[PDB]
Amino acid sequence: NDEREYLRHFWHPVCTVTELEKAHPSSLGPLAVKLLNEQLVVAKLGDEYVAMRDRCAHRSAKLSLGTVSGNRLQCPYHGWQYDTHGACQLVPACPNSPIPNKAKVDRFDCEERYGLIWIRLDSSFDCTEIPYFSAANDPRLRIVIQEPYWWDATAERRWENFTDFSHFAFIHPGTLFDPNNAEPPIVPMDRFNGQFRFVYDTPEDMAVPNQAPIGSFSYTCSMPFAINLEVSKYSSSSLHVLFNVSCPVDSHTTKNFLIFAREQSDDSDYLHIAFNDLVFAEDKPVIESQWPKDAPADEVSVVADKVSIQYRKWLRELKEAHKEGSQAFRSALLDPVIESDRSY
Amino acid sequence: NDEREYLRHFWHPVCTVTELEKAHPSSLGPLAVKLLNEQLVVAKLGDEYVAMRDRCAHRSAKLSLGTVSGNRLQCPYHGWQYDTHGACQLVPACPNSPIPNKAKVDRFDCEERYGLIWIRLDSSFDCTEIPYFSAANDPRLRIVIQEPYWWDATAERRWENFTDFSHFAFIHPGTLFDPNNAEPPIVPMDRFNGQFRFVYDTPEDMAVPNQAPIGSFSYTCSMPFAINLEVSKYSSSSLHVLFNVSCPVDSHTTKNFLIFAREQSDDSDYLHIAFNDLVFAEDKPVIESQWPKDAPADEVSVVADKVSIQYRKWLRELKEAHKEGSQAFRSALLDPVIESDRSY
Amino acid sequence: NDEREYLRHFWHPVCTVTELEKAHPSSLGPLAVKLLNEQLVVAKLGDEYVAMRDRCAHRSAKLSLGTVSGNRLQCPYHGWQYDTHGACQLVPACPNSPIPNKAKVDRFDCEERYGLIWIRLDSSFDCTEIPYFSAANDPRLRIVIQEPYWWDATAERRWENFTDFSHFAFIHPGTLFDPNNAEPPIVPMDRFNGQFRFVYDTPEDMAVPNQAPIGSFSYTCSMPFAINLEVSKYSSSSLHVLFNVSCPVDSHTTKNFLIFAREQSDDSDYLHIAFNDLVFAEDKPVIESQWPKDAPADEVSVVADKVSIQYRKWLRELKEAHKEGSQAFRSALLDPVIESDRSY
Amino acid sequence: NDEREYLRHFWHPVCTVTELEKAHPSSLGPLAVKLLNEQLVVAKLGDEYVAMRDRCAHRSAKLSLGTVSGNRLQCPYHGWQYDTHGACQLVPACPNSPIPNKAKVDRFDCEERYGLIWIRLDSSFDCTEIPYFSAANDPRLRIVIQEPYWWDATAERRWENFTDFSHFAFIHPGTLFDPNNAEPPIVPMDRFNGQFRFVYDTPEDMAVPNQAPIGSFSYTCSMPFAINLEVSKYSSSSLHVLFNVSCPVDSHTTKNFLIFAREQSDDSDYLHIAFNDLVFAEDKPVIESQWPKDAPADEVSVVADKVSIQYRKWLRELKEAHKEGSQAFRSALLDPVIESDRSY
Amino acid sequence: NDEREYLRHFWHPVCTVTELEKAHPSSLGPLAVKLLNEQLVVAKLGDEYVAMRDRCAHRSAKLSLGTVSGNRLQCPYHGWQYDTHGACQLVPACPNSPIPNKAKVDRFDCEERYGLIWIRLDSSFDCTEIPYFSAANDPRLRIVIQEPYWWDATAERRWENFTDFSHFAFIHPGTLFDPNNAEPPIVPMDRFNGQFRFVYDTPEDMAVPNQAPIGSFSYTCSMPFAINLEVSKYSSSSLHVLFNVSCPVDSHTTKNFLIFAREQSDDSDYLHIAFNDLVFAEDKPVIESQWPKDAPADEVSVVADKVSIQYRKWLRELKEAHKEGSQAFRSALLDPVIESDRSY
Ligand SMILES: Cn1c(=O)c2c(ncn2C)n(C)c1=O
Ligand SMILES: Cn1c(=O)c2c(ncn2C)n(C)c1=O
Ligand SMILES: Cn1c(=O)c2c(ncn2C)n(C)c1=O
Ligand SMILES: Cn1c(=O)c2c(ncn2C)n(C)c1=O
Ligand SMILES: Cn1c(=O)c2c(ncn2C)n(C)c1=O
Ligand code: FES
Ligand code: FES
Ligand code: FES
Ligand code: FES
Ligand code: FES
Ligand SMILES: [Co+2]
Ligand SMILES: [Co+2]
Ligand SMILES: [Co+2]
Ligand SMILES: [Co+2]
Ligand SMILES: [Co+2]
Repeated sequence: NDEREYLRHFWHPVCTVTELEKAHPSSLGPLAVKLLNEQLVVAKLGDEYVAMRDRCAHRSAKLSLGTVSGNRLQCPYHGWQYDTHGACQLVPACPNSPIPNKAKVDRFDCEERYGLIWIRLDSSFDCTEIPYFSAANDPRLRIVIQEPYWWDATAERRWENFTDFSHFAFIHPGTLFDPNNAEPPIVPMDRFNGQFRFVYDTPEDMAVPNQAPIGSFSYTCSMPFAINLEVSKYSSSSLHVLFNVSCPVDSHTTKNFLIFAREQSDDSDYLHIAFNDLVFAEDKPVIESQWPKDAPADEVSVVADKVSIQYRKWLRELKEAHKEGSQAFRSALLDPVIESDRSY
Repeated sequence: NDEREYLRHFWHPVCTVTELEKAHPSSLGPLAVKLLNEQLVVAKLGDEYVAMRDRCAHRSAKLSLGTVSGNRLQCPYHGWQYDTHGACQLVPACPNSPIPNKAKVDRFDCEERYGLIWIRLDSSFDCTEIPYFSAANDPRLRIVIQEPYWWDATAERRWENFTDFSHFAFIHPGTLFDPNNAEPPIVPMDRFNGQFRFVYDTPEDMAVPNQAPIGSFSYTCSMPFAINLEVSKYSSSSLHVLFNVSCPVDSHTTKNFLIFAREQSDDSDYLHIAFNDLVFAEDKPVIESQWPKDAPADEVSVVADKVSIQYRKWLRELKEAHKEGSQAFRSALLDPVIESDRSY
Repeated sequence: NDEREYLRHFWHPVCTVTELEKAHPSSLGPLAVKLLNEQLVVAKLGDEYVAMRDRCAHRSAKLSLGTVSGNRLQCPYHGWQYDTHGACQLVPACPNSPIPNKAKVDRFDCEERYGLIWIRLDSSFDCTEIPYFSAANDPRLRIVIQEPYWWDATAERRWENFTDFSHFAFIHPGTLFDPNNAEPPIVPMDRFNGQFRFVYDTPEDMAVPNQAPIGSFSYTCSMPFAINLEVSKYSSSSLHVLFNVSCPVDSHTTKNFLIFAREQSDDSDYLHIAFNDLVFAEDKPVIESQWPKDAPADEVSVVADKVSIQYRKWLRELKEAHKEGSQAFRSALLDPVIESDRSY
Repeated sequence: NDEREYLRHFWHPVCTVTELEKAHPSSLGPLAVKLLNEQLVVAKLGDEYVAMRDRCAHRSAKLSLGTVSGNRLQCPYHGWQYDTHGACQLVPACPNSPIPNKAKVDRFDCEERYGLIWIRLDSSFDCTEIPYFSAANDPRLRIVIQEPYWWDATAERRWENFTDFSHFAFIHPGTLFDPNNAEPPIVPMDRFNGQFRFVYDTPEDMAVPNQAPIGSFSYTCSMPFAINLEVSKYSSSSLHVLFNVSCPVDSHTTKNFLIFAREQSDDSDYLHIAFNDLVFAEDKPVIESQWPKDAPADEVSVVADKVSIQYRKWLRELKEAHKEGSQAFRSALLDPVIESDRSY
Repeated sequence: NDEREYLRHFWHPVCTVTELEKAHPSSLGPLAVKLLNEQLVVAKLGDEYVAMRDRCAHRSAKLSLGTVSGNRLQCPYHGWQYDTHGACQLVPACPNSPIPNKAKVDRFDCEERYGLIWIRLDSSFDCTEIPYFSAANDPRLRIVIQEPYWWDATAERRWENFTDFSHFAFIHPGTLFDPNNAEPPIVPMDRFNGQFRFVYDTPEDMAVPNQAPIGSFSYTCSMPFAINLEVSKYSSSSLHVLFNVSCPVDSHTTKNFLIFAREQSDDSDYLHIAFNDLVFAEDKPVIESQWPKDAPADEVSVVADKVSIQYRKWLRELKEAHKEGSQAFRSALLDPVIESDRSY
């Protein structure tokens, strides 16, 4: 509904590069993806990742059932070929005739970063960037891109689940927190460069596995849905970074991505993947049970919900500012609001 | 919604006690149930059966995914603990802060009777009672509670199917009626104490199994959806009672309950259970086929439809009286209307 | 619904005679079918195929769960018996009482032809006929009725797929066309007696199987959805006829019928059936991908789309004429419009 | 085991012609079949149906995964081509070299008759013929070949089930016999030309469907597993022929064939197919329950079992005679033994 | 069993390191594997990969259902702890008593190499080594370990399929060879250091995909089941290495491993993985059809089968030498037999 239009102005991940390469035996795509209820197709056309509407201009077949040919995407039905700008450049049935002026499909800003493919549906405000991942190009850290995981929950509810200090004791007792560490601190939160920044020192000496990323937590949250969590672990005295971002596929579904990086990397990737998967399996049934899918005004917050409250407040401001136009939105997103004592 | 609001004032069964005990290994619940399209949770807190909306006040997680701890139902997400009145009495994240006054969920009338759990969503008219089961506390009779059975049919259509004299010869020829006995009598019907009361002396000497409850039929039907049928059986000269009641789960679904009692009880419970299941299997495809799900005004009645006609008329009066308020509803439900020669 | 009302005036196939005879052990039906989102029942009563709304006038049970009893269709619930005109002639519960005037269900035109059962929902314009199959009662030809095939695509899109000259090279390269023969001719198209008639000499010497019906193509397309394609095959110098017609089951679905006839018939029926199934398997994914299901005004045509363009034009004229009434519709359907040199 | 060797000398059906044509899109086969635990392949090579062992001489691949090429069967692995005599005639890898003398596979006598494909594994005694079907080439009769049906029972037990007069009342009460007609007559049985011949006049006026083939029964049973039953029906005064034969696939499995012919043929084939399928569904669970699969010496016969007793006696004689050689076997099979008063 | 005993003297791969790390959340195992019908367990104890019989000495529980605890493998039933030598070092029920001398399980050679785990069941001849992979520690090459693929075919038949020059034209026509290139050369074969070495210049200019490893083929085949194929590709003038090895799981099954390395590595791993999977899908049905599973003496060879013929000859020599003992086996395996012009 109208509520969601403002989200079209952000970059969202739609697939891993691995998913694109696996989709078709050519390794070039095409791959069908869905973002904010739009049916799109991604393909590697020459040196560029390209996103188009997954709908041929001729007779509305899905281009995602087609083939990459040179630097073009060829429709399966009558072979029309589309260039990187979504323009048809070949109509095989009519090689001599002029190509109709309207023989084109919409294309969208599309970039690879961190091993994911990102799409921005509306670029007209031109003030948003791909989220920040702190571990990129840090040679001290081994990076693992997990396979995406799908939840029957919204990106807003997923974000709040990831940053929620209060649930660890109840949803993750064997795994992330002691069940008796249920009272979290109230942390200062800064807005800077379109990111929420805040720091949380979790309890020490908790009976949790050594591969649990538990320690001093530094969050950099690129609004609206990306979370970069840098952990200085207590047990190993080493850096562990979690980068989690949700693709808002439609009104009730998320395709979620986790990339994690670690300084101590002589151990098995699957030690960590299995642990992450366990954490997600603990969250999933409870988060999918939340109803209605979008948080209504009747939910009852407590002081420990500060992160959730401030998140909802900023999202509300972004939605209102989007209605006022590009300049208002840019200010709402990028104006600093500092409440900690840190330098910037 | 509007057409069904009056049904919120009655007691409806939502599960058997056995279902509640089996739902969770604690034997205390919780169990998710649905009544009139409302999502509810049932649990046993101490000596009390409780029913609440299945939605935590904090972040809307389902309490039915939580845990009973003595006299509390604990939400699975952040561990809020609700007492028997639906009030949160512990917020683990803020154990010293005052609990918000809004931290409460709607609590509904919930009572065990006859081995079923009954819920009344609205008690404001204070004039409805749990349906009458004649065999309760008759020490002459052995009582068996069947597992519930789900039909893709409404409670009104199920009620009419149960009391329909004309269909026996076509739906139950091997089983309840001779295929020749298609013409039923037109019987007097009395309203008394919120019940329809009527008697039907079925045909004798029909080629049906001895466990068929066929004989003199005395109906006591607690409006809107319960039927107590006392059979003085021809074949065994002994009493057999069928108590059938439909939970209106939503606009197209019923969860149905059968409790039956018998005076001759030296035989197997499963002789009777299998017979009841055969009868229901004969009804099910035809009743599920009726469309639209609610009887529309264009259905064509004949004189043999008296029970159906009178039932529809009383339901319409109750709907209309509910709009006029508590006193009008009490009169529509509880005023006597006597057609027969009996006194009550 | 509103856009589709004009389609109710045509004869559409709903099942094969084989399907009707297999539906029930009596071989007389009843069989439930769906046409233009209407739920219907088909049965053979005496010598007549009948079609009625699949909904008893009494309590709305499905007559398709009932039984043919001589010259009657009997409802399963209370045994009301309907004659070939849809009128109830027996109410078993009240066999002496007058039958209500309202005890009737809607009866529709229903006729067997070519081994299919055809239904016309609206006969008020009295100007449509069952489509033309040229091989009927041609003793030189062996006729095979294939089993129906269901597609998640509309009847309009299926028709255009069948008559589309341009896609053969991309969808059927191994099978019907050389992949290099992508440029089709622009052929004259005649409207005559409610049929599109046109001829297409396909390319010779293509590397296609001997059982591929490739040759001189003569189309007689009974509007709106039936195609009679007479092929004078290059490879065998013999006649092969394809008759394809789509049942518009609802807004997203077709039940499609293929009947084929051949002059050289000493070979296996299954050589041809397997080839037809291969062609259909090649088309199915691409046609089911077209979205939205109904072609929007934004589709971009090229000159090679003449058949599709002219088809859409005639359908629009018929939809417009239907709003103006019976004589306007008759004119739009049956007036001749001749482009070619041929004489009719 | 050794018990079964004698069965290799008879013709057995292995598939319908329809199954062969459907197996491969060429309609020529190949089709894998199994007979007396031998893995065979059938193909149409030119004008001939050919059966070979399903095992290439080169590297033991299954020829049934190959292709018919001209009048040869081509192995899928390295393309060796086998002629109608099982001889390899092309080794693609070594076109100039002589083909090895041992490059051949066993072939077996293979013929089409009545729309089935028949194989005789051992032709060395040269005294057996394909079973007799009385309706072949009788233009008064419409013939229907049913799809094969598979049972977990032996061909001997299937034969005895088909000719058993005593079970109709218990396995087929609604369907073939009145439940009170349980006492059958003791009929004379003749051996003539390798066939058991006997006649049985079933009870009249039984409450069975009109499509039930009930009447005067004349059996011609080509030993060991084929039954030709000619029924002069009581209800319709018309001829109905049932031809049933079992393929002994292995020690515990049969692939069974039914062909039926009828003089009154204006009705639906599927009336009869559905009835036959119902009969088979009534027999199947009981016959599959018989254990051990081969009848042991401890079974207890009664006088009503005459047909079964005489069948087992003749099979025993054939098994013993096979051990004594070709002349003894020919006499055991073809010597007449007459006990009725009929002409031959 | 008897025929296969000699295979116990070689190193066979049983799982990838990835499979071991994924088996249990600890990433240390245990993992159940099967080799030559032996049930084994693999675990990482400290720095060592260990393999034991998967059967506790106490009450025969599977150790693969247990847990790694530091330098011990702990049985799930009564917690006996086994050291890297298969000796029990803790009996929790009797922690003071002497541990029985019989409280030990069989321990087998187990080593990681190339990302696979290798087991040698019998080390008594002390003359076999883990197979040679030429790309190991070649920094010019990117290495990809595929997931294992399981075939219902033996290791011998899989080896012959991989090195078979003749089948490419029939099994892989679109994919590896022109269908016309059916005649292979007869190449010299050298035995050196327990390897078969031979070179094959495949045909140039074939219509095969660019990612097809087609070019100059140099085989180094570590007996009995590992093949190292170095391809100097015609199409890219670059090195591509295929390392394929079969685990003989039991008498009918192989778990197969492919590792591939490539010099031009800027392209997608999944271009190559998809192509390898296509090749394997083309081979699988034909190789699984070969019967009996072990090649019998009756198979008929042609001159083009030189590689297969020489392979079977060497395997027979090794089986014969094994019966004569350690020094005979060492000689048969490691003595050089040079046919070519090359120098080693
Ligand atoms: C929210 N969240 C996670 O989701 C998570 C985690 N470690 C692993 N995961 C997967 N930590 C520490 C965490 O806070
Ligand atoms: C409606 N109804 C039943 O549903 C029924 C029954 N006996 C068993 N059942 C289950 N009888 C007598 C009956 O009238
Ligand atoms: C559209 N179409 C078909 O669908 C078809 C065909 N031959 C078989 N089929 C099934 N031909 C020639 C054809 O043009
Ligand atoms: C054994 N048998 C049948 O199996 C059968 C049948 N009619 C149909 N079937 C199928 N009859 C009359 C019969 O005797
Ligand atoms: C046997 N074989 C293969 O199995 C193969 C291959 N390339 C990929 N695969 C998988 N080549 C060239 C090959 O000869
Ligand atoms: S629908 Fe894409 S080319 Fe025609
Ligand atoms: S949602 Fe229930 S405690 Fe938070
Ligand atoms: S619903 Fe059809 S007879 Fe009653
Ligand atoms: S296995 Fe048949 S040709 Fe080689
Ligand atoms: S069976 Fe292993 S410790 Fe007992
Ligand atoms: Co969580
Ligand atoms: Co009923
Ligand atoms: Co097509
Ligand atoms: Co039988
Ligand atoms: Co191969």
